[PDB]
Amino acid sequence: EVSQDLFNQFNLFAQYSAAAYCGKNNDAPAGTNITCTGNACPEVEKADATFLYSFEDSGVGDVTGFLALDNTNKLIVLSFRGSRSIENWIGNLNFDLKEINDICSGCRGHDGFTSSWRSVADTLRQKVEDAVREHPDYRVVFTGHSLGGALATVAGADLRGNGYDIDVFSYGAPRVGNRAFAEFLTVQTGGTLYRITHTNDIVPRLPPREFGYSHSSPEYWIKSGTLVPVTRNDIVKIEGIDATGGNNQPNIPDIPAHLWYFGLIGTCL
Amino acid sequence: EVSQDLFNQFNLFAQYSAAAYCGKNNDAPAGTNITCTGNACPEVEKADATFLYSFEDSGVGDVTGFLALDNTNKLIVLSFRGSRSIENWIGNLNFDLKEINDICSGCRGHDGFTSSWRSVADTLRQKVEDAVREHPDYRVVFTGHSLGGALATVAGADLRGNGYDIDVFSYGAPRVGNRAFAEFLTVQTGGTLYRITHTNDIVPRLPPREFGYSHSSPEYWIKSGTLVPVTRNDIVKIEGIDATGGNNQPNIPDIPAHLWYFGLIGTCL
Ligand SMILES: O=C(O)CCCCCCCCCCCCCCCO
Ligand SMILES: O=C(O)CCCCCCCCCCCCCCCO
Repeated sequence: EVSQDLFNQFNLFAQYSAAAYCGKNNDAPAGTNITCTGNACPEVEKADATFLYSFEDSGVGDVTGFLALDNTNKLIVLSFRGSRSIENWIGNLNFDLKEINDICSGCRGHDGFTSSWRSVADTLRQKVEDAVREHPDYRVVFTGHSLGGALATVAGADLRGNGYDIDVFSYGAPRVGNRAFAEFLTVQTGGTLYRITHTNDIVPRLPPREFGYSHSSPEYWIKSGTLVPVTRNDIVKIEGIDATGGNNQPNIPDIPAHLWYFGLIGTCL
Repeated sequence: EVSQDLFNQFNLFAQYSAAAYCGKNNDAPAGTNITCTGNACPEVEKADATFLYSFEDSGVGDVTGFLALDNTNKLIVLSFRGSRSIENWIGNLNFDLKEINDICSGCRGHDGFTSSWRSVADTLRQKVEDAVREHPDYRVVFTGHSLGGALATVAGADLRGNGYDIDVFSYGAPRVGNRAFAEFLTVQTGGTLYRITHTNDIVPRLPPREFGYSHSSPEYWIKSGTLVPVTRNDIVKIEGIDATGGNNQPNIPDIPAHLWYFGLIGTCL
């Protein structure tokens, strides 16, 4: 249902996303090999990849993640890490929008994600800029799981059209803002967004449509169960703003589903 | 390296042992279906399987677990929970031995595992007897992960030779006593102990040999990595008390490895 290649790409960014949680970063000097505990990120481990800059609890958002250089794959990787405790993060998730004309006109994004990104937008733009300067040939990728996937998405929309493509690969991300904004993300050039989801994962169903939120298209939806390995025939491309039939179906959502994207993610053995 | 039938049984009781941590409520009334959060136990869900008795913080050692009827697979299963926090359990772990001539001539066993079991033995022996009566054709199986594996193993050594075979399936169990006990467990009749280990899991390496502890023979050792699905080709039987070159190797040991036996175990998504 997707190609081998694009699968491998989904697999690799799910691990950079998992490494945001299970990596040895911070108290990590720049230039360090990236490794994870608990077999969280073996594809990232097999590559020649190293931190370019680590951040922890940065800004009003208390944002955490890392910029990586991968010379094996010729990436620059911005990987945001979701919440340290997802269930609490879901419980306290506030649904307020706020205006974001900076990125698109008439676009409203989750005030909270957009606020948190804003607060670190300058620093991280610079670092990504440095890294694009040093390696002009490298693909720039932003990625993340859960609240991480949200950040990568907001950051990515914010920083496109500035000379380099930015590809975004998000895993179980929540909705990030209103319909205008969903439309922006569906068509905005200068990068592709790959919005990945799994079975009845709860996180992509928040905030709810009823509070003003809409989902960009397309959606890449993993059919295979929680703790079950994913094959190419287990991922289905679902076209259409707010399409139903992928993750957005009328059943009871699930938190374990959220923690299984190709492998264990958002928690560390 | 092991038969398919045998690989099916390991997988199954690895799920019953995981159910001891993830199966929904220990206030579950007698006779209710067995289910788990997070896809921890789908081979158990798929069977007609029900609780016979549920215990929690029972006796002086706070033992937790259940007895179960599996009308599909024709089993009575006593499954013991390991520790709710393994990492502390490891570090708080005392190495004192105690005489156990009650079960075994010249046998010394771990003091807490041994007292814990003694202290709930009479109750649970009852409960199992009642079941053998009712389903005389059913295989009795005791099982357990981590501390729970050690409990199943002590219970198994202690309640054999009373008419009905006890098979025992232990997953990441530490050492349970001295050389003598090790030999008893290797040759005792009235059932088979199946002592499963995974890669470089630390729990089967504790207490140390240098503390007077020995492991029964054989061992079944899963060589596939953490988070890797297991096939019957990934398990190796190692013969000989204290054999090395299965889990008992001099390399650096690991905790994530202890939480992956056929699938997630010892922790609940
Ligand atoms: O609506 C909002 O603004 C967000 C509400 C949810 C708050 C719940 C707290 C969750 C606790 C976990 C803290 C880890 C966050 C790390 C962020 C890394 O980018
Ligand atoms: O040497 C000993 O006596 C054992 C030492 C380890 C003590 C750590 C306490 C365990 C805390 C978590 C509670 C789970 C125990 C439940 C046992 C179920 O069979």
